[PDB]
Amino acid sequence: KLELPSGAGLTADSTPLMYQGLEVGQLTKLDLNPGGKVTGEMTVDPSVVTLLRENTRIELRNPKLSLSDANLSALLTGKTFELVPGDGEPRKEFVVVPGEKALLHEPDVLTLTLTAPESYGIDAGQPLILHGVQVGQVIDRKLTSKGVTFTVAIEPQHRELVKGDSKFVVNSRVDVKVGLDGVEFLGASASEWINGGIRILPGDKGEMKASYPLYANLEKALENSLSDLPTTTVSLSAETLPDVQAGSVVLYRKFEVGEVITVRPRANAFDIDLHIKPEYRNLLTSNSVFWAEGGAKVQLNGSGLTVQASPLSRALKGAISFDNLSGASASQRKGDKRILYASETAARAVGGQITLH
Amino acid sequence: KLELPSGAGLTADSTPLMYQGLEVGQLTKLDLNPGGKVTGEMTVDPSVVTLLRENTRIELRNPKLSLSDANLSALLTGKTFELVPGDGEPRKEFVVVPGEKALLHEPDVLTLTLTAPESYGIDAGQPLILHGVQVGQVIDRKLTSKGVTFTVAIEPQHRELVKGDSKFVVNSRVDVKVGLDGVEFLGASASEWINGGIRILPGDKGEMKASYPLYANLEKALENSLSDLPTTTVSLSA
Repeated sequence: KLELPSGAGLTADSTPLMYQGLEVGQLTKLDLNPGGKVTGEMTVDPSVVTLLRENTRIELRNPKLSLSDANLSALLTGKTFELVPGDGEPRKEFVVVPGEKALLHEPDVLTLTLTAPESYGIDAGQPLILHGVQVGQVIDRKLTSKGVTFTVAIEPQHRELVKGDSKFVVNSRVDVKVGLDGVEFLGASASEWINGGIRILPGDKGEMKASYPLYANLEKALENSLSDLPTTTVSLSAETLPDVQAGSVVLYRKFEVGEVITVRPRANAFDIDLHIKPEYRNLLTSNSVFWAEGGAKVQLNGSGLTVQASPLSRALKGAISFDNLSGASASQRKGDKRILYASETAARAVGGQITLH
Repeated sequence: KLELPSGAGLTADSTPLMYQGLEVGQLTKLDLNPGGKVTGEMTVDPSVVTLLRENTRIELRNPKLSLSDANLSALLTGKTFELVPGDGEPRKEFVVVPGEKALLHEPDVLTLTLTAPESYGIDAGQPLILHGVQVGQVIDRKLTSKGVTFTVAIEPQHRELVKGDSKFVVNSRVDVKVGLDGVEFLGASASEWINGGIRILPGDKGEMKASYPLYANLEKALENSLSDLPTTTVSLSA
């Protein structure tokens, strides 16, 4: 006896049970029980009755379009029951599921509910890719009020390899960043783009938690930034600086680590929010002063005219530097927070304050 | 008894009534009543007569082209009546609508007339997208003297999620802005461009007003600028 999903392409005496490509059984009855429950039953070969066991699954195969092998026999038959055996106690009734849901009902499977703020163009049947090779499959996609929650499955052979710590990257969208020295193509290959799906960045050791986030691209998984707006580490004030609206780099001893994420104008002085990396927050303390500069500063000193070997951020939107020093505590004792100075020498002006008349 | 839109691919004794993929009924009569009114009638299985109720809809399915499942049985049958049940008082006559208009006649549906200054290349059957997933469908497009007025529908499952305040963004046009530090692709993805349609930017709380505007791209919905020319705040002389 079978519990069919829907008797769509199934025939009362003409749908076979394939096993190793050979016809084993025959769907001999097809009913519509009340409640919208299509059930049928099947006569199998007595040689194969030993194979019908507890872990044995019967799933229907679609007449899928083969671009490599143009066969008319596959298109003429239609729907087809495929037998895959298992082990255990011999049973005599089965539950058939559709083609996309079939991976969930393997005897071993790894099912993960992974959340996302958007579908990102991921369909229900996209492949799931580790190291270029397909290791699993997305099963279904359900939209909630918070966002999109996917349900993915991992095949039993690859089950050992994810090891509970992993990152999940979308492969459904292309992304091109252009620059003079920075040229990169993120998110896909053209053959991978038409398949699409979710990429695993596998880790070393974990506990396999229930829910995972789905990162939008590759660098947001390495930054561990599921949200679009990063955490504001330090807040500044500045009267008039042409530096940046958002996206210049935080310099340290003229070196590019950090980012300016939020400014707001005010009638007197800006309010500026900075991002620095979590491995990197030890490099600044209470005794730290901030100063900003804007654009290509061509020095005239002697013969040299040195153009700023700059990130192209600074060429468009002027960067911000900082450094630690000795007596920067007294500048922070006054005022609510640090102040972003307009020049390097103005930020160095610390110490005892005299008055000339 | 059925009130058919037009007896185009329908056959006097060969058009079936599918339910759960199984043949239930059979279109047994097909007439052209005067006034240009095609009506027919159907003999259904007595097991399924309990399912024919007030909210029960009967709509015809086109033999749609399946790229994933190349089946010859779907192309050989043609038009096909699909039964979707409902609840209520048992009725014995129905009204069949075409395939695009079928979403309006669900027992619960959210129908919005949204205006636009241009069609923006939106066809009558484009999908309607929230958060990447299709939540509804455009029904029909009517051109007026002021502009284009669309009529969209939202499925009952997603009806709770729009919450009366939303923005409606076209996905039918691509837009590329180039710059040294500003590089962005607006309006579509290449898979979303061939589907096209209207994107929802959902809000928190509202009253679900009758008419909405259709913004041309994403930033004009965030700027809340339906018109091309913004308001002149201050005037100067130089």
